[PDB]
Amino acid sequence: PQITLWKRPLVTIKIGGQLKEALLDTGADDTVIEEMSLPGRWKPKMIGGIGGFIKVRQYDQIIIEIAGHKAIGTVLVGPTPVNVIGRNLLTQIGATLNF
Amino acid sequence: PQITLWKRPLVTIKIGGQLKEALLDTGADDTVIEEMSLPGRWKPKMIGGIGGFIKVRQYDQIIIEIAGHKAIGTVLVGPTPVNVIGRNLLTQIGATLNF
Ligand SMILES: CC(C)(C)NC(=O)[C@@H]1C[C@@H]2CCCC[C@@H]2CN1C[C@@H](O)[C@H](Cc1ccccc1)NC(=O)[C@H](CC(N)=O)NC(=O)c1ccc2ccccc2n1
Repeated sequence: PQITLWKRPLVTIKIGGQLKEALLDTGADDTVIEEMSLPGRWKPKMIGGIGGFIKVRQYDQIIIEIAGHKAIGTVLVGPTPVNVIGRNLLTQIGATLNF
Repeated sequence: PQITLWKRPLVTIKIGGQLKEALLDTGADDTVIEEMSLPGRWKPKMIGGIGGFIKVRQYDQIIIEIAGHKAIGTVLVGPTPVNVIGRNLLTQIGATLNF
């Protein structure tokens, strides 16, 4: 598909057995998902952007379906107002920016 | 061009007659540039990112060249750690996300 950028590029994702809306975010190094009770071990991390840093839980090898495309990788869980799909997973679904 | 996402999608921009590096960011509503002297009238604004809200200077109708493509639009100047080109300008240069 082609997604224009007039509106936020939000898509449906499946993670941990749940459907969520998430932002396809070329400016994010990492994938950051709103607080949710994922099972398994995790590592503390701090991630930054405009306004400073937040504390998140780093989960490895998490399966996520993004707009119908399967991916597996690192997902950071913490208090974000928007679920962010970053480049670690955008590459797995073969996403490009075109102009 | 077609830009893949294994690396940050950094391009050269020209703003205020000056060359800078900036990130093409589909997740950003707005464009935020690091502190600089910029010709024009501005007004104070706040904007929020992953780590909270910051104060910025809002400059309207600023000419900016992005990877050789022209845009004229709003630029927010403030203590952003990375120059970010958001959807307000990505739409002007015809950028889309594809997968
Ligand atoms: C630019 C602005 C208009 C303020 N918009 C946003 O910031 C929106 C805010 C939304 C709601 C909060 C949750 C994030 C989303 C997406 N973001 C866009 C979004 O694309 C944002 C843009 C950005 C890039 C780099 C540095 C600063 C800001 N990316 C990020 O916040 C990601 C998050 C992460 N993966 O760790 N940050 C980075 O990838 C990143 C890269 C290099 C850096 C160097 C030093 C310090 C921090 C750095 N952070």
